[PDB]
Amino acid sequence: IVGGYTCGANTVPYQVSLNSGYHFCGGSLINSQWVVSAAHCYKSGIQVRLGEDNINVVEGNEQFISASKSIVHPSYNSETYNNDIMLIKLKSAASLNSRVASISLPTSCASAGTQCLISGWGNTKSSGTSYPDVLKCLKAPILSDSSCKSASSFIITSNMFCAGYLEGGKDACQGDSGGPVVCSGKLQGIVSWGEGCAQKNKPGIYTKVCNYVSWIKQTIASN
Ligand SMILES: COC(=O)[C@H](Cc1cccc(C(=N)N)c1)NC(=O)CNS(=O)(=O)c1ccc(C)cc1
Ligand SMILES: [Ca+2]
Repeated sequence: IVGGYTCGANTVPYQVSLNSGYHFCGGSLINSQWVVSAAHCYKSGIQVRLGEDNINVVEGNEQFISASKSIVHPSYNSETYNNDIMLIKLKSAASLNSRVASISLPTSCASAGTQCLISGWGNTKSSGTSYPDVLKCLKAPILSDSSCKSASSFIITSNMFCAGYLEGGKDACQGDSGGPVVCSGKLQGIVSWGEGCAQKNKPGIYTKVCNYVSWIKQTIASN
């Protein structure tokens, strides 16, 4: 996260860190047994880390639980990131508590201008690299498709939305992928892609979760 702020320990209790020997992507707890993340974060041997703040220090509220099954969206396209969403089932249910908690799924989508909270342990520099230990947060509005497309010349689909600031300076970044975009109390986005970080006219692109709630619910019910 570039241009954001230190969340404060466990203030985003639905934020998880996906770990394969090191943090590599974020995710969001949906119930005691399931995490949602980005399909492009798929890999084998994932350990889900819940209740994290400093990802390099055991602070006492962590739960580490191995993934038992991963399900990449049926229509995920790795070239365009269309349908960049994946579900991860935990080998055992998380112990839910004030620091380890699920985030509500949307019952309707979010409109342009809606403010959201984006969070993660990704790069905090727009030029070069610095990776934080503690969770970072950023407040950012959803942009209209037309403004975003004309400003960025990105190719996006109806399963994506843009969020951030066209002036640059505030954006998600490398290492934030898979993590949450929460707007008015609902998980509306997953950190997906962009170009660079926090550059002028190159806002962040996010998986539009409200398009997937039926698939999420039926997938969980059946697995
Ligand atoms: C490749 O250069 C980067 O550092 C950024 C990191 C990143 C990751 C996620 C979000 C942001 C952001 N600023 N909101 C930045 N990656 C990318 O920007 C994209 N990775 S990418 O190059 O793999 C890629 C590019 C384009 C498509 C359609 C799919 C995948
Ligand atoms: Ca920790």
